Amino acid sequence: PQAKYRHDYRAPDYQITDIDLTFDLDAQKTVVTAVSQAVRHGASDAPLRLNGEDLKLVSVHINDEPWTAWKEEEGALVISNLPERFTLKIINEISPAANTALEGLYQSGDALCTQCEAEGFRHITYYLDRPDVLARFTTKIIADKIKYPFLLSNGNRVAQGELENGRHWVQWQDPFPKPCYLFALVAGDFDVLRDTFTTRSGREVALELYVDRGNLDRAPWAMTSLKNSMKWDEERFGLEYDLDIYMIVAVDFFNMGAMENKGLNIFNSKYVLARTDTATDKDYLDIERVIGHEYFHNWTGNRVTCRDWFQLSLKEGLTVFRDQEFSSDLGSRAVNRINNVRTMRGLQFAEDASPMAHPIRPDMVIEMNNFYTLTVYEKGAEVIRMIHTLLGEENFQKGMQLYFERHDGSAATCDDFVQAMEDASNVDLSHFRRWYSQSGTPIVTVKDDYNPETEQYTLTISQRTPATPDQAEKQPLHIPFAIELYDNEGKVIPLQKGGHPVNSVLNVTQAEQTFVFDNVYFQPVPALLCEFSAPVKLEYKWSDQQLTFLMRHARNDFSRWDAAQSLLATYIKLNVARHQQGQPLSLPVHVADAFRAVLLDEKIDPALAAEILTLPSVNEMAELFDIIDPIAIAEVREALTRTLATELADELLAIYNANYQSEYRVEHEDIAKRTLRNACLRFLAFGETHLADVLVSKQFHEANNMTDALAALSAAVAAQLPCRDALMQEYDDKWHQNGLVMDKWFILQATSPAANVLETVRGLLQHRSFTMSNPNRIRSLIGAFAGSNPAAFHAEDGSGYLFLVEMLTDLNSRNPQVASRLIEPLIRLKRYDAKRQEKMRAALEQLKGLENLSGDLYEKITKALA
Ligand code: NA
Ligand code: NA
Ligand SMILES: [Zn+2]
Repeated sequence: PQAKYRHDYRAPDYQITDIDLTFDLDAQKTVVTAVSQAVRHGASDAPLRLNGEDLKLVSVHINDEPWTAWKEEEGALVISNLPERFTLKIINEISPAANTALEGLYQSGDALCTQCEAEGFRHITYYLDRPDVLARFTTKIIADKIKYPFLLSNGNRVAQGELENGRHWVQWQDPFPKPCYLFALVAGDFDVLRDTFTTRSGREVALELYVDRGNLDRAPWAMTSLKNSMKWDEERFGLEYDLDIYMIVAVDFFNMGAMENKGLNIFNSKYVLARTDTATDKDYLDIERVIGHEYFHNWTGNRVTCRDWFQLSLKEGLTVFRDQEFSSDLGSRAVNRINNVRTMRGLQFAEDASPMAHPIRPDMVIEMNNFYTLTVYEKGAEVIRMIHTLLGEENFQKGMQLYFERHDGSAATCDDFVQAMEDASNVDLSHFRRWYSQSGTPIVTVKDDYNPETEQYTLTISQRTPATPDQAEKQPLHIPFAIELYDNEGKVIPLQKGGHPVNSVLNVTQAEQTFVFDNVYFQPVPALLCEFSAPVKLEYKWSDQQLTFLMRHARNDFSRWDAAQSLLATYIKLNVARHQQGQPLSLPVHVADAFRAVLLDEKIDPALAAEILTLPSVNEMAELFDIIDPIAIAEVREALTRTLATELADELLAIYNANYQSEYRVEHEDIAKRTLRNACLRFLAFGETHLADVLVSKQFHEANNMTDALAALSAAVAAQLPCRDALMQEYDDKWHQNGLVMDKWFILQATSPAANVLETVRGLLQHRSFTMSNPNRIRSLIGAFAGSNPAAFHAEDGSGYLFLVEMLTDLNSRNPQVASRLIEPLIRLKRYDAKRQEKMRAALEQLKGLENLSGDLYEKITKALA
């Protein structure tokens, strides 16, 4: 297929202002009637080009006159000789049961539901499928009453009828103009959890949460989380819901996580259903994060939408930012920041070095569903967070207000948003805008000098962005670079220049610059890039002692964690080198002492201690190398864990027992203690083998909740403990009837350190709880194997690569979106050694030759092979 370019955006030749949809629903054959009110803005000789994919066109009318001046082309219906204003009427057929891709109107179990973002509405009827076309929708739905007792669409339900032959109908009307991507429709049978929420200004909102029959007992957390989201948006952003009714439907077959369709969010049931015996703390916090995210989209995405898809980050970065602020307000800000920074450096940096690298605002897109990315979302959010960092909360809030005042009811661009922040705040963001147009990870180098004569500290900070596959020309960014200076007793030294205060966020705007601070009364240990103030790799020659100093004294929790990460990074590299030469782990005692100090600091938040005692993941430490040796990294993570487990066995078991809790609560203090406790258990599982088998076996049989059961089952697999197969068998036997719970188990299989893991994963393709048609099962088994087991995926014999090729050969035909998610590990080939490159390259070449190669794979495969 063929690329679209951001610089080619033009306002459309036509607008639609109102559309009236009728659906005569049936899974085999749905008939859609679509009456649209349209207007020509372009030249009269310019036809109306309607997108449509896999539609059967039954008829076309223009002001009620059967139209003869039209034709069908590659994925469009083109209509000529139109007046300036007219009513378009289209009747077409689609087939939901055939729709395995889950784009458009498909079937999720017995239910019918939709997914329209980015360009799925065109799989439902011929339309102007692009988000700068906003219209008022009215949606009539007709269906078999026994099979589809609930019939849902956006807005308010405004009519209702029965018919002969056991069929009934409902009609919905949504007063707010929207682009078609936000359209949704659900038909099916559900248990419904109903509650209400009263807004800050008194508006009462009905809340309805639709789940499969039987699951009303895993719903209340999601409902609570929705309410918390609604309250928080009021408190922090001053934003209230704008309709009478908030529906959420939880379906099992879903490609995204969840989707912000106006007043009728549709969710992967993974990000709704929770019970203490089925869901972990991390699940609960995820459901919270995702429910909030779709809710915050009501303003940042719906009330103001995107002019074109290249502007995706206008809504995703800002809505991710909003979900992060919500989680951090209600829980631990530091733990939140830490985890978000682990994601940026672990996963996102890799993408920004890959064939798939793009700016948060892409300039070129072949298939748009390939741009729902770590970059657009997470880096997007970091870019928003830099704006916040430059402006401060009061000014950032004024920008939000101006953004809405200007663009409420319309579609906007990244630049529009950046301008609202500029105009409202008076901070100049012209240079800052470069963050939107430039790909890749900047590298910020820092050199320092202390001068005891003058009591001056000098930072020489310089920056470069290396070239990326997608751009050859790079330039300096506007980098907000936050610092704190610590004196010898751990107290902050004030930042001054010429005896006037100086702001602790430094504007690093040039390729190289020098900052000088006065009255530095003692040689400082610096905290640099404080709270990851910009998404950059930092290069500074730390001594280990500076790093341990920060772990004990730094005032910002995040810096303590981050210093520990920098400390470990040196020894991860050292030990990967040692591994390559057949040597055992080397690890100085002072390093171990530093981590002992954290464990027995009784004034440190247990959640912080827990993150500090969580080792970088294999992906996070792969970022430290040019060539990745994934076997070495895995083997090194294992060894480093054993070593600490031996070195700190007594403290670890003490803290493990100290944070035992008889009550289970989903409350931030309790989650912290359970997180620390289970981090301690993870180490002990890599220690004395009998004690391990006992603790891990006992915890598994004696929880209480899924957080503690999985933490133990998971150590049993990681450390290959004697009790493992039995625990894995209990779990299967209990939980097999339940996919969302089985997903955890598949992930564990797929990420097993054991020897024949691939052979196992293959066989699990036949497991009772696995199915190739459910994106969740695919992501847990196959996706976890390829993405999170790089020691087995990258076996020297190329067997992991061919396994993926098999799976992709299937999924390219079945579900291109899921397939594109799965291919990502294979297009990282240039970070591996030559032998691995050749084989990976070979596998991409095999997939490049598939009949009916999907656009989604195509785009990634050609970039990887270029
Ligand atoms: Na319009
Ligand atoms: Na907080
Ligand atoms: Zn979003």
